[PDB]
Amino acid sequence: MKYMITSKGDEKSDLLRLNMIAGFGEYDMEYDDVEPEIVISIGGDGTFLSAFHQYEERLDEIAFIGIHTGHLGFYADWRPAEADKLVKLLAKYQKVSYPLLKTTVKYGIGKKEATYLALNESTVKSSGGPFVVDVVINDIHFERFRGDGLCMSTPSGTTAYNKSLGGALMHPSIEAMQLTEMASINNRVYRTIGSPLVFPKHHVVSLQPVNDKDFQISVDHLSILHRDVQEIRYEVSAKKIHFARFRSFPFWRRVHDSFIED
Amino acid sequence: MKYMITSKGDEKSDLLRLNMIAGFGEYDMEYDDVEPEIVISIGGDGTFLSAFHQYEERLDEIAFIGIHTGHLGFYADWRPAEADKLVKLLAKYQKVSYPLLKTTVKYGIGKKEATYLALNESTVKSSGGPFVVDVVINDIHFERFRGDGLCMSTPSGTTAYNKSLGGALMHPSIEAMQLTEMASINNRVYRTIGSPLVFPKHHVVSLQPVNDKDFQISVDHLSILHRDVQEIRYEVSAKKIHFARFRSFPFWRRVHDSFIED
Amino acid sequence: MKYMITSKGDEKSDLLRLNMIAGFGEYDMEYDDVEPEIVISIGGDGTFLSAFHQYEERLDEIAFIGIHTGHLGFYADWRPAEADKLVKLLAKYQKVSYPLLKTTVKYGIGKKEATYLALNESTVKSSGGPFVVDVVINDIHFERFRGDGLCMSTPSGTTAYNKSLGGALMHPSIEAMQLTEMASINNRVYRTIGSPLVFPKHHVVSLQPVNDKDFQISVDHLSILHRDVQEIRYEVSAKKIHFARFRSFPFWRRVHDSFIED
Amino acid sequence: MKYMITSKGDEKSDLLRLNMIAGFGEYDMEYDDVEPEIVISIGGDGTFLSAFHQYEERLDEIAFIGIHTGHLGFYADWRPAEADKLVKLLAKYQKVSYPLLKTTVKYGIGKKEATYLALNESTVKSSGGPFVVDVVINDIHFERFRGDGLCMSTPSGTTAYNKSLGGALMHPSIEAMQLTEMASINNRVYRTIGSPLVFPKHHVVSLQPVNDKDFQISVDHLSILHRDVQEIRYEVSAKKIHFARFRSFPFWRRVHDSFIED
Ligand SMILES: Nc1ncnc2c1nc(C#CCO)n2[C@H]1CCCCO1
Ligand SMILES: Nc1ncnc2c1nc(C#CCO)n2[C@H]1CCCCO1
Ligand SMILES: Nc1ncnc2c1nc(C#CCO)n2[C@H]1CCCCO1
Ligand SMILES: Nc1ncnc2c1nc(C#CCO)n2[C@H]1CCCCO1
Repeated sequence: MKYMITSKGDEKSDLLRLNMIAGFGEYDMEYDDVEPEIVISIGGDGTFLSAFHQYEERLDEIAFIGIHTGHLGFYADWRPAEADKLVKLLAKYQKVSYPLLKTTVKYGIGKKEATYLALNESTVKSSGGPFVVDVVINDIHFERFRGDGLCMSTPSGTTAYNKSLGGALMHPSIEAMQLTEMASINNRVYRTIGSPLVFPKHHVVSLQPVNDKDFQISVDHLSILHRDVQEIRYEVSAKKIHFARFRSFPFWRRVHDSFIED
Repeated sequence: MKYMITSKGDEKSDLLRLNMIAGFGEYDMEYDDVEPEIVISIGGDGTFLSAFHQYEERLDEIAFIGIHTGHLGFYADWRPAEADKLVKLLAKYQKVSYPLLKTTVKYGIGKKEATYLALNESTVKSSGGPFVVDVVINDIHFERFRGDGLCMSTPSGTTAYNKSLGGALMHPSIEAMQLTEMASINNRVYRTIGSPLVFPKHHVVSLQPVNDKDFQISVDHLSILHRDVQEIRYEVSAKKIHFARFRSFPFWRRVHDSFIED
Repeated sequence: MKYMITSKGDEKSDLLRLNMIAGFGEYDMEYDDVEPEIVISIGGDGTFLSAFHQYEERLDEIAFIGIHTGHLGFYADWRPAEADKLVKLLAKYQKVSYPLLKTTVKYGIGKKEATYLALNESTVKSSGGPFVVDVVINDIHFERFRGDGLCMSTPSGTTAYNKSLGGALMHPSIEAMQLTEMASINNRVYRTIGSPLVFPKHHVVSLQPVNDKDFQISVDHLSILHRDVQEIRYEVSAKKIHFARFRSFPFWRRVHDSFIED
Repeated sequence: MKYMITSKGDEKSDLLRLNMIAGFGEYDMEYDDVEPEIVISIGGDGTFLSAFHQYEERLDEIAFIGIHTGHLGFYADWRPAEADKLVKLLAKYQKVSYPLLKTTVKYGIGKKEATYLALNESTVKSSGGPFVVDVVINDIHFERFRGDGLCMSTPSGTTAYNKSLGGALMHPSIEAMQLTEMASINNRVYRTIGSPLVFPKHHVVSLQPVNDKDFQISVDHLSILHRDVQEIRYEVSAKKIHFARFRSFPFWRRVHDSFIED
């Protein structure tokens, strides 16, 4: 099959990449970083995130694998010592799919609606001023949020920034998204739900500005300043990310290993 | 159809019940509190909870309706003023189904395994002593919990005790259950996940005692002392509760009305 | 000086106690467990807690020391290896004082007001039914609390149950007490402050029942069922606990060692 | 006495200011906005904050008063209807003092150490990149913090941004400061205390960069980008803010009115 390998860029990951390429040379495998079918990431979850967004227009044609040259990652969950055994089995596997989050940003006249895909989460903050947005759920006005910002998370993203904000961890088999608050203002006049909210497929969460229309929007690692925003729309994506599965590594064990002990 | 009406017992709910019965007398409706097909609760969510557990062996044969004579309930979500219009449409509807939580309690020799169905949540605390349990997820040892106790919640139960413990609110269309912690002990030697955990259908969460085998187990309102416990097992029930739907009252609007404003 | 040693009761702590007694025999030290001036605890914070309440009517005449035969305790903060060097310096020190919490329980006719001293915290829960109390601060009605219960903590108790409820850690030099909530119910009709509250010396926090007058009150380890309660009053005690200081072991380092790493 | 009045700038506050000035003209009072002894703020807590920082080099010579033309403020806690009765009593009072927070920012060669005074809080975030700092308490290395940032709060600031981050509310008579975390990263390799920390007078909390030396530092409303930072130091200020007291308005009642009900 066609394949490519991305590297964190340090010495450990570059040599590992060069050794796997050499191992792949002993099989019917063609290196192609334009239309690969197997994408291998060597580094951390950040390296895997970059590999995902690098190829996010061929997600239905690609199965990802992550190798962690540092600590255990949630996406890079195979040790460097398994690389050789990984080359062999990649050459001759099952696939598991995780849900993704779609963000739609609409603007006033002059700019076209832009859409982004997130594997971890999409957050909105203000640009300088105070963050105030009306939160609309399936066209129902739910609340007026005042605070630092909001975070909408994928299931596999619940162990990342979502977790730091008090969000719940969701098994990635659940097709959903989770909205969490960042330092809500709650008094007698300002009211938010406080609790995290978990939304099923086909529920649209819409943030609508009340005064300032400039927001700092971050999709996974990338953070962009958007100007003259009319609406931010969240929903579970119809696209899914595909992982090549070469052994049983249960999500709850991955959670245990990363947070309890290993 | 066969029907019955349960009342909170106060004057307001008894008269409302008597008026609806009289209204039902003007239609082909037979009062039967043994094998009803329509079960109407008049009071609060507590009254509705009692009506649910009263008939939990015929859940596939019953459609529930709740009338709130006090504030808006999450299950009793129709005002007393709609009773007459409710009698008419009940006489001539759609059904919506919410998931339920199954709790299995196993003991040592002398007592048989007992199973309970919860509409809101099932909690475990200690009986006097300290609460320490090993949390096992699909036979994987996840953590050793020390604290006040644990709460496993249904989706519709997430707005109840789950919410008070920092849990997330889940739309009831998501077939899942949510485990929350009660005052976890976390230091350098004792470690819990801290975050709430959301489990899909067919994941089994198992609590296993480490020293004391006596626990206070509460299913919805009812709290029982169980002795010589060997295991407590949580999973999404295969049974579902059925609601008669006579108008659109979205869950997220029900959340807004109960917590933000009405 | 007069002295006594209490032991956890296991083999390790009993031998350690017997060796220190033998070491004390080589100095002008008289064992007296009725009117000691130096009270040594060997075990954990639980053993130290028992030693405190055992002698809480002579707190101004006693300097405490704790030896931890298990992990580092916040009160038993000297390793067993320092016992011999501890015997020598005890024989020939400075004193540091931590604030205490006073709880007053008032009843109806038939029972006299009872007062308790806490080194860690004093908590109130319901007895079976729901917990609802009016919280009164210096005779000002502050809130009506509904939930599992409330916890009032000393400064040195902030690392114990207070910490598990989201409370803040306070340096023990601050003469104060901290009230934390246990699973507050907050909706459109029920409102609590949510945040922990820190009170200075001479502020009186008063819990007043609204329906049930039976509460389970726990002072440190001891939990008592009180019946026909008219008021529960919290305030910083005028009494202080005295520790014999034989080296610099800063509180913030004790916190670091117990929760970050050692 | 010498006095001045600052206004929110809207129509309601400007007329109120003009009426009080006219009322002051009927007494021996000289308007002076250079060396006033009584500083009156008309607007919200933001207007009062600006009045504080406008005159923060004569805090020992000034007694502040706040009038809230909108909702009740924690510093602007007198209604516009009391303005006339306020002019009379200002003309003929007691003073109460709240503690302040001092922030010291040190840089590399080229820039001198800068110090700031906060009435509410001082926060540190990163500038673009990830926020990682070593937290040092009285020269003791306490933790390495990774997250969004940290917030150090005054006692009267505990009801503001501190409260939104889970901090405790402290009565302003307690001379202390409170450090809270902003979205801490906690796994098996990264550890923070999680709990808020309350520090007494003379404890120095020092943030030390580990990689990036550029931080966005906010003192009350003002947020500055500081470059090439070597250290950020927090401590309770020796200066105090003085309020003119014309009636009993207890802090806990002010908390009740702003968050529970009024
Ligand atoms: N999916 C995830 N689940 C849990 N943790 C995650 C996840 N992704 C990332 C990331 C990243 C780079 O942008 N991280 C952590 C890794 C350690 C540094 C902080 O971020
Ligand atoms: N499903 C629920 N979602 C949100 N809130 C709920 C739910 N059920 C109950 C209940 C009950 C009686 O046991 N409650 C609240 C009602 C107010 C008194 C506290 O409990
Ligand atoms: N002052 C304290 N600061 C932090 N932790 C504390 C404190 N006291 C105690 C206790 C006790 C026995 O009742 N503990 C912990 C020790 C581990 C078991 C749980 O309780
Ligand atoms: N000391 C304070 N205690 C509680 N709340 C506070 C405090 N100061 C401020 C402010 C400000 C302007 O920068 N606020 C609130 C007012 C409503 C808008 C959000 O900030």
